[PDB]
Amino acid sequence: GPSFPEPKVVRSQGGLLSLKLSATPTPLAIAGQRATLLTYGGSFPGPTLRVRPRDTVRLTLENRLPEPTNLHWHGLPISPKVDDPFLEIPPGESWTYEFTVPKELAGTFWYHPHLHGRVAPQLFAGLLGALVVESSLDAIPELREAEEHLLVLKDLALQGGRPAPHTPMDWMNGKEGDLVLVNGALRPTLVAQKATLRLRLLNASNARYYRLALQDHPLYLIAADGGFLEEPLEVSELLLAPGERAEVLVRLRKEGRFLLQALPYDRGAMGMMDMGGMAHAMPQGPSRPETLLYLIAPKNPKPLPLPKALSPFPTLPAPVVTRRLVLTEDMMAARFFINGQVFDHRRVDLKGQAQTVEVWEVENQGDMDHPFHLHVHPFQVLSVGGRPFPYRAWKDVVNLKAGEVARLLVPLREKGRTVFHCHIVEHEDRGMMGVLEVG
Amino acid sequence: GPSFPEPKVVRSQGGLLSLKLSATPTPLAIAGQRATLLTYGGSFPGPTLRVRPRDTVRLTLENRLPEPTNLHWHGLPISPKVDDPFLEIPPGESWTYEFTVPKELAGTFWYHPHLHGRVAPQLFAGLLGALVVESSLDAIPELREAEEHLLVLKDLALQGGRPAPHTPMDWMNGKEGDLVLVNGALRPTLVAQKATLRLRLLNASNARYYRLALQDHPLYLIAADGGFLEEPLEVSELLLAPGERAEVLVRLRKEGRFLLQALPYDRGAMGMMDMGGMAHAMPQGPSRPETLLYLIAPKNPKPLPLPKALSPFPTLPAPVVTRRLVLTEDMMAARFFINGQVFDHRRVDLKGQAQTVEVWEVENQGDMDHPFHLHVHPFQVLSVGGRPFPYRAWKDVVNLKAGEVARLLVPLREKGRTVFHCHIVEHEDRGMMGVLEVG
Ligand SMILES: [Cu+2]
Ligand SMILES: [Cu+2]
Ligand SMILES: [Cu+2]
Ligand SMILES: [Cu+2]
Ligand SMILES: [Cu+2]
Ligand SMILES: [Cu+2]
Ligand code: NA
Ligand code: NA
Repeated sequence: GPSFPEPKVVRSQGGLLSLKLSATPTPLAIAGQRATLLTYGGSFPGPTLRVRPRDTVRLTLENRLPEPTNLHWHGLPISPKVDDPFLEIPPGESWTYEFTVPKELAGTFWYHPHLHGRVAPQLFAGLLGALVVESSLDAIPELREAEEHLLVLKDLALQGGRPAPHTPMDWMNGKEGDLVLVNGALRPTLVAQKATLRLRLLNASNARYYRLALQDHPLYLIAADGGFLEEPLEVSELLLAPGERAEVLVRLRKEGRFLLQALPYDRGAMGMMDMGGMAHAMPQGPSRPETLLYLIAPKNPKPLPLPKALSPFPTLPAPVVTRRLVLTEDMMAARFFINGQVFDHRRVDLKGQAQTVEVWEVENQGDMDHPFHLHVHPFQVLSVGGRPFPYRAWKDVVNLKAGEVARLLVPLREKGRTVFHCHIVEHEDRGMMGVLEVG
Repeated sequence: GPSFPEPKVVRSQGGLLSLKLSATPTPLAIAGQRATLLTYGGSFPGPTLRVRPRDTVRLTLENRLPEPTNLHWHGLPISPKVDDPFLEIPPGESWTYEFTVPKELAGTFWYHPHLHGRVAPQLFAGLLGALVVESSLDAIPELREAEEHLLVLKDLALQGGRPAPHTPMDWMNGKEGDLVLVNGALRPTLVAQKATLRLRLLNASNARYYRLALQDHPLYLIAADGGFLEEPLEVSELLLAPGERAEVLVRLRKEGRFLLQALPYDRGAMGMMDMGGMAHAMPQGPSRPETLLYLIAPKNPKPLPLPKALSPFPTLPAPVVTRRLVLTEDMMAARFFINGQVFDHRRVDLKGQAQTVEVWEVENQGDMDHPFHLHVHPFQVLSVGGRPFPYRAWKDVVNLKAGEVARLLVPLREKGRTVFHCHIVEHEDRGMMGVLEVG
């Protein structure tokens, strides 16, 4: 096949993407070994769905797992009656998700399970795939002529030819695996044919962070989780927390081989030590550096000019309420809280008004990084840790280091009951989730 | 003094730059040796004059040379009754140049002799200096916060402690020297204090070309000879022909030492060979690579963002005439022609109308590069060699390789008699010059 593996793409046809997926245990070859994973569509990652605004998506999910499951359409501003975090599809049963892609939307999204208490083992075992919303902006020459690739960043650990089970420490930290894969492949080679690459990046890991840096090159950020920036932003590295997405342009500077690496990053994961008295929790410290892929540049590369502008960010109405959400941890219990409470699906925590704008101040009073995710209602990050964000774009996950406050502008869109939660999915399963009702 | 030598600056005071310079043989230390050069203001290069639009310049030139001389205000769109190419200042005499700096003007200009038949030895001996027109655009943060430096690129050859005399081959080729200097210094070190540098570049050499490249870095072109571009243009290298100027931003990428080099370039200079029968002219081939300066980057450099826009280029009226000027050579005679004729100060070659726009097609039917210069009337280069120019900016010198046609939009500004000529100044002295009269 092609030097660079990417998930098979399913495209809408005549404005309709009608597809039946099965969630199923699937024997496959992965990273040179045979394993049985849980997959959508028989592959890991699942198929990439590629749609345009105003397309109809009709996705029938058949549950062939031994436990109930459902789908979260991560990042899509659609109705929580479709993107329903409380729905359960029993083993052997099917459910059809049907929605229209919003008109004012573009970027890289993804789908994965969201059945409270079961997300972390299901996602870790292989249940996820990407969804791309194509834009009329992709026809501008500076993007159309770039070489486009999707990079699904997801790690894995195998034991006896199956995903390794969760340990107690995994529930506290979030589980990371030793196989650090791109599109399910171990350190693939990307032999570039053009001098400008457009890379869609997805962190679909349970808990692993990717401090991305390409040897000898900057990255040009052009989209965040849920939409384009207003203009490209040059960065020397890009941190992608669990659930985040980004699109970058890479402008290859000379012939040669360049490593794309996940540089060392300390997210506050903890271990246990005994040195006499004891035993106490001790920081694991920074992650070991990983090579994600080998990028081979073409001969005499002459990159395109960057686009001057991308998409103007909407002017938002003045906000009508300020919320404060405080994240805390009980690490030894592996319990995680928002404003002192664990998730209860019967309890509404916040009540807001559709088509108003809110300011959410999310404060991490824990010691671990927590990537905060809100369903249904994309937000504008104003500042994190007191530092203003250097761009305007729609996001739906924001990473908070220990002690940091994020200030978020949140336009409330579709009415209904939805959730917000940590996207270290073990922490969500262990209670770090709350309920928003929009009326 | 400072690690990086630059000419002393004279600034206008209260809207007036009133200065008396003397053109004088001057003993000095240069490149570690003692030599007697011909200088303005006792220095090599002469002092940098720094003015703003609408300033008055009152420059009294005292001629203390043993031959007549004058000044050309290279690149300034002022009256040819001030910038007078036919004026002669006899030895011992003085002349006052007085003019107002045009309102719509910015960039790096320069001054040097323009007495036909004597330019090449006078310029080679050290008579030149820079003139900077400051702009309100220099207050935008992306320029104001850059570290600014002027680089006067000029080579020299010394013999018996004086500039080496011209040989017959020098009159044919244009004279180049073995001492390849920046601001009169041999391979200086620039220890950058900021991560973004703004470098004003001036080729004040008689004939040497500078194929500029900074190790490991692109250059961001922001101004041509006579004004800003509309937006920065990224280039991997920049060819600066005799008389050309440019301004570039340099965005230092990492700590370290980076060479600024004049890479090998073949301008078509000729030598003589005898291999049996013979003797015939033979190409000299490309220049040897030269190191111009050592650039030391600061610790943890974080360059500013580039400016998004610089100056919009004026919309010009539709042209009313097309001219064709053909350059040819008689190399063994060291004679050079425009449309088959050598310069005659009594003969008007072109007659144009003030405030109209002309298209000039300048065609190099020789084998050497010829950098074509027009006094008084800056032009827009549309294309050279059939390739469209990638930016809009005012220029006053355009380099033509063998066979190439340059297409130039030339708005005629001040009335009066002026000249156009090759800026390999030996070729001008040997006849490659003509007369334009604007009425
Ligand atoms: Cu998600
Ligand atoms: Cu968390
Ligand atoms: Cu969720
Ligand atoms: Cu000149
Ligand atoms: Cu010439
Ligand atoms: Cu001239
Ligand atoms: Na299947
Ligand atoms: Na003097």
